[PDB]
Amino acid sequence: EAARAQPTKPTPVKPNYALKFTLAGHTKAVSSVKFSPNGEWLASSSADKLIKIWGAYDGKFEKTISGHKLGISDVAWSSDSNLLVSASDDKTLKIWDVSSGKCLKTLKGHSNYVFCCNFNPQSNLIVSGSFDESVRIWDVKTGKCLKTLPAHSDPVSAVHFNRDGSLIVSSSYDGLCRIWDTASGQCLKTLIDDDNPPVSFVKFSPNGKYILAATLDNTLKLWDYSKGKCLKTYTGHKNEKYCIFANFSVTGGKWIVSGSEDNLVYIWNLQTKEIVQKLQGHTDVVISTACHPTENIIASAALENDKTIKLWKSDC
Ligand SMILES: [Cl-]
Repeated sequence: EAARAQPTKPTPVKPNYALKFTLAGHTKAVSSVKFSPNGEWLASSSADKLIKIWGAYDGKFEKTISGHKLGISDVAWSSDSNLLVSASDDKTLKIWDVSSGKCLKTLKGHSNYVFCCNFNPQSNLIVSGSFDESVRIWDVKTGKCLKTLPAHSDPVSAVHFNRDGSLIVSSSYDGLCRIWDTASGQCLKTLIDDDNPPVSFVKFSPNGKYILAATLDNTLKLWDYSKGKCLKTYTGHKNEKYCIFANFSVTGGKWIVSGSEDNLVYIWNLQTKEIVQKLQGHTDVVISTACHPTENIIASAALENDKTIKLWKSDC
């Protein structure tokens, strides 16, 4: 209670994530969970055609958002935490007012399931990837498609803007990770290696220098996209069948976090590539993980035999 009255070789750090809450309510597989940028909320999407909003710190159910006619594969937040965008099998994205639950815009243009979506940092744009093999860039304000990029020759598994919105990275079962100029629509670089497995996920690092890429040979890799080379490889998990989300955990220790088809959340040391924790609790494939913006909190979500989201917290 008073600072003066309190008493004062490096050893590797490991996190100590422990289960705090299980969030149930979806009636089919959960597909994606994302924390709001302001840290207050978690949004989840599901095969049940619903989005649900939950308290990030207490896991308290807040609301259900509905309107899509078929199941939903992804959801993402605007930078101000006020909007969501969702990507559905109904071939549309919808933009939602989080406070009201209302659909503000339906984004029509894709000719097959919409698989992945994200706002840019400005949040004037949304990027989407589809089974129709295209990446589309949309105007948030008008709902109009601004550009259709003939990006891939198979479904687009992920799309992500870099920290200033100047680049988009896309991935596909076609084996490619492609980097696009947001303004011009031109492909600036294609990351390719000899092994060339299907690419199931991609995301820029927070500092924008690296790209984390998941491939369906049970591997995650960290690319330096400027240098066009692989810096790090993370293995030990199972990933041959699904587009599982992975993350840079930056609030405490510097980790890579992923789901896995063995029903665990995996956490690796980014530099050493050693697995530092495996989180056991889910009863089906962990399709999605997300890391809280400011606290050492992970959200995880699982497929049809589980249908729950779990919140885990660590001291580091
Ligand atoms: Cl380290």
